[PDB]
Amino acid sequence: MLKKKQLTVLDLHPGAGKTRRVLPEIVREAIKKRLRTVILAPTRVVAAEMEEALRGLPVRYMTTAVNVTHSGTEIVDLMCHATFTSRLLQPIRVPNYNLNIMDEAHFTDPSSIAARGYISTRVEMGEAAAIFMTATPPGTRDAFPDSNSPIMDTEVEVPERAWSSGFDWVTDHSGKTVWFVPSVRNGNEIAACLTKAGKRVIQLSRKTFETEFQKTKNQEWDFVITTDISEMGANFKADRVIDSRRCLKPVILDGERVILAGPMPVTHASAAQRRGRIGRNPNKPGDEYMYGGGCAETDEGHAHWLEARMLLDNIYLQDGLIASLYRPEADKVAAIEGEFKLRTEQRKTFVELMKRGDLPVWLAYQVASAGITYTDRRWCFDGTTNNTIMEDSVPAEVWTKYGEKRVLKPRWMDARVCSDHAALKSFKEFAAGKR
Ligand SMILES: CNC1(C(N)=O)CCCC1
Repeated sequence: MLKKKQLTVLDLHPGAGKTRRVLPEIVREAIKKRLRTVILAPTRVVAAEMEEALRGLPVRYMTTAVNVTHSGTEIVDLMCHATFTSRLLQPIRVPNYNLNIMDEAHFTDPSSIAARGYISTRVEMGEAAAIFMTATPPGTRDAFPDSNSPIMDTEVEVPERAWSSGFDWVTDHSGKTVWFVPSVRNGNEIAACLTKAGKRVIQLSRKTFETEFQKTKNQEWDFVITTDISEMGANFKADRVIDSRRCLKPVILDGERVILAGPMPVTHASAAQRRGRIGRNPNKPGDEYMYGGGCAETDEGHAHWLEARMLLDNIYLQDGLIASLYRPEADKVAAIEGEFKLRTEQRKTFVELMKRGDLPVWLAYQVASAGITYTDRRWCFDGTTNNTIMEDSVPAEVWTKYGEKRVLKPRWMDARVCSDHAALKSFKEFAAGKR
């Protein structure tokens, strides 16, 4: 594995021990061989779990998720996928790591795809080694991989709205359920229905994950209602998964707007990871996987792969050379390598609109490539009427930085800025000049 020019896919089944057994063996070998190593965790929760598995090994934790006094002699760095890609885009020197280890390497957020493209390009150049750890590599067609213990797989109609009748099996259960929903708003309605039926419900999504995930350890619960973020190494002491088998697909329409299409079927990889939350205890056979639809390759034409190209076009590799997407995920949506490469000041604007602005990649790119500076928010108000953002069926309004009350009507409409109440609140603060 550890030889220059090798990319290894470590594709042991979910719960096989990639994170807690194999990763420390890899790191000890890497240290013996004096390999400057990076370990990429998908989330702060996984970063903290890795610290427990690696405790006693000299690892530099480049995350506030871990409170450790570093020796300053570590040659192994650990950070999140997003942090790696962020530091590559910033005017900060990222070491040319000899060994690049990506845990939960199926993650399809743009920064994870971009990190795989950068790393796989360095390996192809003959510069580095890489290990991608995941039960479900890109293009897997198996939604039912092996598990530590037998799983009961059942195809069943799964509610996606509040219900009064016809789904007794949902609430008759006396254990712990992880339920994958396609969106925060859909989980909100299911969670309210379960809470009314007397259940204890925890909701997880990207923006809430570190904080809310701790509740799954610190309090008794009957249901976790989660988006797809729990596919990325989230472990639960559960005995059932309920899987809508649905997700939202961001889609760029006519190069000019992003919609959240669907809900529509998950990929096989997503279905396998959702299912893979259970069957993990070799002493507890018969965990249940209830699934409410089929799989499809909904990663084709999905905006994240075009967003990953926007990121990689703006990462220095060598002269004007541009890192390719990792080959198995490289031909999922039309892109021309280099088409999104920005001149120095526009690139800085692009980076800040993502880092400080918290805007989606695609929307950051539209603003930066238009020659708009980071603090110029006039574009948030000068779009067509059909780009009016709505709040409870009325046009959303903010006070501009000038003190003027204006309707929020962005020049470029990206549905992710108002996917839920928290997103809309954040975008209103942005439009107002508050960050
Ligand atoms: C730059 N990548 C390609 C794409 N996704 O359009 C070019 C055709 C093959 C893959």
